[PDB]
Amino acid sequence: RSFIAAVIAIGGMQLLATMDSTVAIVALPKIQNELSLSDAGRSWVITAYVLTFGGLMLLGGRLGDTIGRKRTFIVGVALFTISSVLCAVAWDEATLVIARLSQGVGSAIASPTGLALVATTFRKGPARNAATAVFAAMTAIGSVMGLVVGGALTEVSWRWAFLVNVPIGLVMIYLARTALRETNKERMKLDATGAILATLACTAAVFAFSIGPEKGWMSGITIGSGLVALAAAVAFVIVERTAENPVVPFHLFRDRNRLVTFSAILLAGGVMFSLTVCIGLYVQDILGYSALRAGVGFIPFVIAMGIGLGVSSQLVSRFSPRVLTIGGGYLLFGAMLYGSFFMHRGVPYFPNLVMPIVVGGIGIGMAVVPLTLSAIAGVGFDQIGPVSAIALMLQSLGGPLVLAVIQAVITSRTLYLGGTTGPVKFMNDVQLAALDHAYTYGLLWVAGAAIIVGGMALFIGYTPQQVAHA
Amino acid sequence: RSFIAAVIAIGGMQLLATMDSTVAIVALPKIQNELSLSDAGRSWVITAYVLTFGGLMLLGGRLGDTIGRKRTFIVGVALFTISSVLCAVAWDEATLVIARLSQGVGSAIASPTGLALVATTFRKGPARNAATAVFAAMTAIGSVMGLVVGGALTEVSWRWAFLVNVPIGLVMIYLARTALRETNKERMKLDATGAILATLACTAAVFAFSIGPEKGWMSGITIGSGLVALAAAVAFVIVERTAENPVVPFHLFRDRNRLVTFSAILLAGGVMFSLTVCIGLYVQDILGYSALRAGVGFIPFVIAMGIGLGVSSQLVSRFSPRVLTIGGGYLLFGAMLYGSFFMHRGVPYFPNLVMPIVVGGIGIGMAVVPLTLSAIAGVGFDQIGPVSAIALMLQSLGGPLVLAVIQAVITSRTLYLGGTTGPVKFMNDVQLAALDHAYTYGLLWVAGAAIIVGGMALFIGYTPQQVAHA
Ligand SMILES: CCCCCCCCCCCCCCCCCC(=O)OC[C@H](COP(=O)(O)OC[C@H](O)CO)OC(=O)CCCCCCCCCCCCCCC
Ligand SMILES: CCCCCCCCCCCCCCCCCC(=O)OC[C@H](COP(=O)(O)OC[C@H](O)CO)OC(=O)CCCCCCCCCCCCCCC
Ligand SMILES: CC(C)CCC[C@@H](C)[C@H]1CC[C@H]2[C@@H]3CC=C4C[C@@H](OC(=O)CCC(=O)O)CC[C@]4(C)[C@H]3CC[C@]12C
Ligand SMILES: CC(C)CCC[C@@H](C)[C@H]1CC[C@H]2[C@@H]3CC=C4C[C@@H](OC(=O)CCC(=O)O)CC[C@]4(C)[C@H]3CC[C@]12C
Repeated sequence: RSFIAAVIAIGGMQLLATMDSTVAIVALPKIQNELSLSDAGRSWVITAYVLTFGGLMLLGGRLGDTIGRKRTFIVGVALFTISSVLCAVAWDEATLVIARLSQGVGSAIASPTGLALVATTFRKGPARNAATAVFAAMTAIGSVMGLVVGGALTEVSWRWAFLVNVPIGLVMIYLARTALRETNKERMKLDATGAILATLACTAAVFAFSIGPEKGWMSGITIGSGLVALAAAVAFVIVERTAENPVVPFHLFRDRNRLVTFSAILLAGGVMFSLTVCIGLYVQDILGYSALRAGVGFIPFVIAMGIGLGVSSQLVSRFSPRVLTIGGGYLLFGAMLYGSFFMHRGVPYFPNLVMPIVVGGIGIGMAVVPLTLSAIAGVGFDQIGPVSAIALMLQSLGGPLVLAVIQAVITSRTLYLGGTTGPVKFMNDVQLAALDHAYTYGLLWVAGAAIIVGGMALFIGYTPQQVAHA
Repeated sequence: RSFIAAVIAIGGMQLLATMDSTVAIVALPKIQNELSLSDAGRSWVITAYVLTFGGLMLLGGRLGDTIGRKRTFIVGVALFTISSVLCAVAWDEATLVIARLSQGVGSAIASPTGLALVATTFRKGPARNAATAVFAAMTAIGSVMGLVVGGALTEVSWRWAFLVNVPIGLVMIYLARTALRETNKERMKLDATGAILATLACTAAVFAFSIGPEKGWMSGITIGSGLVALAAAVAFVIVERTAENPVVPFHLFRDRNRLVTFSAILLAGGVMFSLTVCIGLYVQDILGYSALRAGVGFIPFVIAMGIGLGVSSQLVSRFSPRVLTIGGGYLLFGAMLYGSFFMHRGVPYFPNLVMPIVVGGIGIGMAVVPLTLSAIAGVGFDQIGPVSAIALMLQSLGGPLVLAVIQAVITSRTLYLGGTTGPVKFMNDVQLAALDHAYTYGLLWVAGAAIIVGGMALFIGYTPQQVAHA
């Protein structure tokens, strides 16, 4: 009961953060009809959460060293929970944007602390391997459950969708309070100048990329804000040389296999993210499943995901992370090839759509556990904070970049086969077929990106003694 | 009875040529101890067969049009059978070289004609699908049976190994005489200037490539002969513009998928050849099975490959050659990866060495049949000759090129890990472990080359209606 309560509590913010984003996307069309925030306001509710979430993420890495990881985890979750109630009673667009900003601040604090608590709470060995599986397990549970909740009670009101976080957030605070322990160690003074410039450098960049498409890539505020991001980054690196308790220990990233590992998670996160966004759109638009049915149809992915995670936790103590990552992805690679050839519109569910999802889930489950363990290997307690924060930022940063490339490819080929850009409800059924074939073509591009992750994963070179088996 | 006799006869030259090369390699050390031909003559017996086999191969493609494909097939096999007898009674090195030169001429005349007999003898449909499987099936039978025969009857005398072809060559000539019919079509005038220049260019290129390492890549005769190869190649292309019944119809290779299909077989042949050469050396050297035991241990490969060929012949009428080539090699890609991680010295036979061979054999069998049917698709009867000759030449040319790259990578990592260049019998057992891991490393490079074949195979685009299903 004690070990079970601890692993569930540590992975709580992965459940909440992934579930909230999926619900917010689902309920966007109605928030127009009620608030009338217009097409401009459509993207501010999304970008507001991402503006502070990425900006303050590297500040939240070092906030557990100077104050405490258990306190930091609880405070971040509590602020996230409170902000969800305020977002559910937003009067107009203005109230909603402040609400989404505060959720990003709370998530920026608790997300890095959750992955740091995995390394510092469970000693290397079977304990850390079981905890790693649960931490990655609940990220998929929240994603699928966000569809089901986002598709089930959407029909009544979008305000009840943001209140579902409140019961869940309260349970994670209670579990973390009575299951986690405060470490009795002296605090480290926070790096003021290093922490400030990192927030300014990151926040300005996120703002510039988000507003760029709205005003154009050469509007003047797009590259004008990029100038501030560049100037802040240059000043951050210079002061970082003579920094005490540094925010980003550049020296810890050398020519060894830490860069290879951290290069994989950035590009792997892009493949995982773009595969999730494209598949959801295809099932909703082409196959006409709807939000509720799509969420219930992805339940087998979670069960398949769990089987891969559970098997990998046992095998990680006998096989190096190199073979397990390759072995798991080989199953995933076959699943995407099958879908790229035999996934037209109107196919049945059980034979065609279930098996590739089940096979792909086991492959992903096998590869995530070795990669997470090697990302937190050979670090310690005085540098686990920033290293865990860097891991989550690269995973999230690689999402939008790879997906941006993929979506451009899908759009281009839809016009090539003969099609239109715009809402799917006004297509001629000859223009809908072109969109279908475009999505499967873009799945080959995702396969090419996955292959590059594999060759870069051949250079890891960690033994099962270092990542696990201690 | 008439059908089985016809398919066996057409593939007879594939069994003989593949069997002869394997037997010739096995018996080279003993030919040294008897004839005392020195190391220089050791390689001349091999190059003599290839010098005329590759030099005259393109000539034989158009020889069946002006003489007849049945008469051309009997003449080539007959000359091959006679020369094997002359090779078995060679008293000095001169007699052996002229004997090996004659065998290449016989193989050059019959090898292109055998593949052209597949397209002309059997109508497009299930009959041609079954004939193609048998044609590919007994190319593999000769290789494994060459090990068994060469490794068995070479503790008595190496001369007897060359007489084993005589019974087989006689049987194929009888079957071809009583099972094939001579087409009644008017003969075509041979392209005199085009044929002589094509022969001179191909022989000179082989000569310079073979003699280069002996005399050095800049000896004076190496690049001296390469000068003649370039001059003959240029003149061949110019005169082919105004050539009637061209030896190489360049216009038949446009931007369509004929180039993609013919580029796949070039590099696919290289992957197959280097995979066969390296696996044989590893089994004999690292594992120490010997030639006889190695041949008996590769019997499951032929059985496994027969299943792949038999299954693929049925499926080729419903699925395009694109998916079958990708589907078959996906099994082969996994087999190479498993052998690249769990294949050290001292492992048993049935658990570790049998299964990857069986899985790889089925994958190879699945992809061979679709590639062969698309290489002889949509040509006719007045150009099937030269097109079949080009298909075999690219397959044979790709072997040495890819294997040269692989063997260079093997040698470099042997020295890097700590190793010695020389015979394997003078090794320290610490120098022998380095050679073990060099071979396992090179298997990753063969898998990387296979991936390139796959992406290049995604551009084929043939439908099952064209290659088969008639
Ligand atoms: C990385 C290491 C970490 C180290 C660094 C430390 C970080 C630790 C974190 C670990 C957690 C990672 C994995 C978590 C998984 C999350 C994804 C998820 O659980 O979500 C499921 C998704 C639903 O997405 P949603 O719909 O909710 O959101 C989209 C909106 O709807 C649209 O805006 O779908 C799926 O089940 C994906 C199935 C993939 C299987 C293989 C593909 C087979 C091909 C079939 C043909 C398809 C047609 C072609 C189409 C092209
Ligand atoms: C292409 C389309 C055509 C269109 C154009 C028209 C042309 C039509 C032709 C069709 C015929 C093609 C295929 C025929 C197959 C021939 C090969 C064969 O039948 O021969 C078997 C070979 C024995 O070779 P030999 O010994 O005789 O000769 C070597 C000397 O001994 C050395 O000098 O072995 C094998 O069974 C290969 C097994 C591969 C399985 C996959 C790999 C698994 C990895 C396991 C770990 C291994 C250790 C690592 C090691 C690195
Ligand atoms: C459907 C028919 C016409 C088959 C033709 C397929 C080609 C049009 C596609 C198939 C796979 C594609 C490749 C798949 C993956 C990549 C990886 C891609 O690399 C990245 O994904 C980097 C993106 C990033 O890192 O941000 C560059 C293009 C390339 C080679 C693509 C080039 C074009 C290819 C060969
Ligand atoms: C202990 C460390 C050094 C091992 C890490 C593995 C890498 C050193 C190897 C693994 C496979 C290799 C790749 C395997 C295959 C190829 C194909 C090769 O493509 C070919 O053109 C070869 C075949 C041909 O010549 O036709 C180019 C290099 C590359 C990408 C190799 C580059 C180096 C890689 C990634």
